Amino acid sequence: VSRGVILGYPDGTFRGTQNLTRYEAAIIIARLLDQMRDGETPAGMTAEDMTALQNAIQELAADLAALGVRVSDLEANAVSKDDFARLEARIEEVAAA
Amino acid sequence: VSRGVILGYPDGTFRGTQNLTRYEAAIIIARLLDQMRDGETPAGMTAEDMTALQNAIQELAADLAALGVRVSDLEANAVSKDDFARLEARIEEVAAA
Repeated sequence: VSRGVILGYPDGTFRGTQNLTRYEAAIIIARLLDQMRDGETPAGMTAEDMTALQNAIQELAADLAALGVRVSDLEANAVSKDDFARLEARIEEVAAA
Repeated sequence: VSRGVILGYPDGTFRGTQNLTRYEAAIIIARLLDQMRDGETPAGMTAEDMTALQNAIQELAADLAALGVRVSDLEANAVSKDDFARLEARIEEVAAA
């Protein structure tokens, strides 16, 4: 009666083989899109393999390790703190001749 | 002989169109589930897009940055350490009138 197909399914109109917009002929039933689909669908997959790229645990460790306070109210904070002098450098010295 | 279908495939019993438990009629062959399936399957996809939400690198940076020692044996530790006085404040002072 009506292929209908709306969710997880779709339809429109068809007849003489000829071709179709971004569809043409090519038996490729769902493949007509499923192909380019899976092709694109491999996006996540792509990133995924890379996200993997083995390095299991190692990656995490590296990331964590690379972690610090690399930055700086720090400096500002670290630099500032450093900024010192050997405790009261001059002060200390002054405090006894 | 027997559609069987057990792994990546399934079956039970069918006949007069009428309907079916959580299946009813609706030609929707695999779609009978594949639809609701993909629908649900989009779960990961959903989180995924959000996990993405662009912010590539930025998110990581932000997360890392937001990293600290935000917490506290710290306090306990930081607070404690702070807790100080300007080195030997009173002590220092005492040490010369």
